[PDB]
Amino acid sequence: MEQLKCCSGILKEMFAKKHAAYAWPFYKPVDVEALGLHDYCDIIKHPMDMSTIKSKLEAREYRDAQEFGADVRLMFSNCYKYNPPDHEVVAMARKLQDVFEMRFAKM
Ligand SMILES: CCS(=O)(=O)Nc1ccc(Oc2ccccc2)c(-c2[nH]c(C)c3c(=O)[nH]ncc23)c1
Repeated sequence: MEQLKCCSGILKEMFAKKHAAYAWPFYKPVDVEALGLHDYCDIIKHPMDMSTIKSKLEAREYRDAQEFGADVRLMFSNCYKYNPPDHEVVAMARKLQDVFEMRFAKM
């Protein structure tokens, strides 16, 4: 679909240098072992990150833009669920979500 090409463009924007200061904690799966977040899998049933989303899009795992969008929002929701609301990573997720929501609304 044309909307799946729009999804590739959303990912290029989210990975761009302009947003790297707040997007970088979302680039790859949360490394629970390196970060000592041994309670993460008890709270987060479905972990999600930008590289996994990119691989799924490349592998045609999304039928349309809504399925793609649901994984991007799952990534943010995981961050909002796991961390206290005042956490630095939550502010970063909000900034990255602003980039996504603005671009997603254009299609
Ligand atoms: C590329 C993924 S990484 O795992 O390789 N690098 C990495 C490194 C540090 C990190 O922590 C922070 C904490 C404060 C500010 C910035 C990042 C995180 C991280 N990322 C998410 C989504 C987190 C979360 O929700 N809670 N705590 C930590 C989370 C991921």
